[PDB]
Amino acid sequence: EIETFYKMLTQRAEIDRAFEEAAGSAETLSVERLVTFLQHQQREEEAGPALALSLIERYEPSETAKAQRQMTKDGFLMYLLSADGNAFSLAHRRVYQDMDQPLSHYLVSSSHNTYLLEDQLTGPSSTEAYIRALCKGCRCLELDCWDGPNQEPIIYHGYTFTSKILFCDVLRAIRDYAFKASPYPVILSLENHCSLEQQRVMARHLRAILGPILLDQPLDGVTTSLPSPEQLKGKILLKGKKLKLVPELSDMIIYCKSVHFGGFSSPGTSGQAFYEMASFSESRALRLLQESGNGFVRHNVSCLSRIYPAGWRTDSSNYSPVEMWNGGCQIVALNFQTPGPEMDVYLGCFQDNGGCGYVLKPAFLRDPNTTFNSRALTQGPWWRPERLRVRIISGQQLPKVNKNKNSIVDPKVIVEIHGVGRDTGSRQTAVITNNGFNPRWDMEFEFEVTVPDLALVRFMVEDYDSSSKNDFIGQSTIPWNSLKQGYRHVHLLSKNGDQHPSATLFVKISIQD
Ligand SMILES: [Ca+2]
Ligand SMILES: [Ca+2]
Ligand SMILES: [Ca+2]
Repeated sequence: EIETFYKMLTQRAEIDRAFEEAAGSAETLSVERLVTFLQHQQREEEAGPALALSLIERYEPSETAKAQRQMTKDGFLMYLLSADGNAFSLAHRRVYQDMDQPLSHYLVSSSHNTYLLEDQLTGPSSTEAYIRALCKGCRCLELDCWDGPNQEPIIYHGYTFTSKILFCDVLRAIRDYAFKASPYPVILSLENHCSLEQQRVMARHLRAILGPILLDQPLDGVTTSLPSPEQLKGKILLKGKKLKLVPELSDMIIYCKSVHFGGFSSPGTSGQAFYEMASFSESRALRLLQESGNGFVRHNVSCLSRIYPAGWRTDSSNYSPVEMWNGGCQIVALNFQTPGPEMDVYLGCFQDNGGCGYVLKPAFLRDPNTTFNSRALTQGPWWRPERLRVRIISGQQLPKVNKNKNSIVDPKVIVEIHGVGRDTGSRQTAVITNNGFNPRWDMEFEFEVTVPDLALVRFMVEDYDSSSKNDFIGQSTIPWNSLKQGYRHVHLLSKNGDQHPSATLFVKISIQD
């Protein structure tokens, strides 16, 4: 019993099968067989005895097998549950991209009205809000500055009842957390409503608090393009109106001059200067993407564009970033405080490249001459259809949706494709009843993705409810090129982006041309 139970409760057939196929008759996996697994099934490209041997040295529990360069089923499972068995590429979980191109070539993690913790009309404001966003890797923050008592400028949502905080307090928080998550540059969007005196106080604080982190002069040689994330490493740069406005502030604006959208052009004309940044509401951006997709795209090659949520989103709800990234828009600001598929996709995108907050755009979106238009797809380097097969095998220890300690989840899995319009899809598995510990679906979906370079694959788990709305149990979003193949475990995150230590999905992912 105690053994026959212990094992059964802790037993995974799909794992057994997988080890069997890989190992066959043998009770162990020899390095040669592991390597075959790594290549045949996991499609590792660095697949070779070196990889295999590191896997064993890293994950093999048995001293005998370890020393004798073999992998036991136990070590097989350990590997599969590790960062190396993660569906989200371990290699991409460290900065690995070209960090030397101009800012306009990267998608940049950006926050909207960063100071807010809740809604846009009466909820609270707090430095905490800035701390959290920064800890989530956010690079672009927003400060809405108004005159406050005692000549101390405050921050809050103009014309609302949102609670207030101090501009100075905000600056210290930023100073303290700016680089905790990434070494790359932080951009502070100043929406100045301050009188002239308080503006001067602002400038004083900036200088005093930020000190040398503050970038108050052009980089030497930075002349025809924005500098690179590398060039601005460890800096904080200001975005705002540049000469109503005191010079103290105005002169601190270097590469991010707030500007009204002129139009897209081509030459050293209207389509703003590289050091000029235009903003667009969700609505306006969509329209422009709808009508001048390629113009916008091309514009974004050398220019930074900021998008922000529509005014009706007083609940701090978010729009989908993907639709904007597809246009090359880099500073796509979202309400970082609001849980949802939108932020899920957002942080999934930015977990890439070591979560540094700057993700290099695909080449075709860095080509000032592309004829790309996600909206009107034609032949080009971006067209590269892939057949993605995803098998949702089983789930392990799905978190209790917090809904009575005597109820058991009735989980189902939704798999979605996010990317250019034609590629978007969603599929769902059946519901397993009263099983969150080890539900088994063994269901497979297949998707055709034409522009993988702009896609993300999202796994969502829900607690099915007949009588009501299904509770969100966990989720994981993986950018196409970070999606690992073979047998892998998807590590589920909560609504707030937190890691769920033991909540996983075991899947098999195949990508083919
Ligand atoms: Ca704002
Ligand atoms: Ca139930
Ligand atoms: Ca239910």
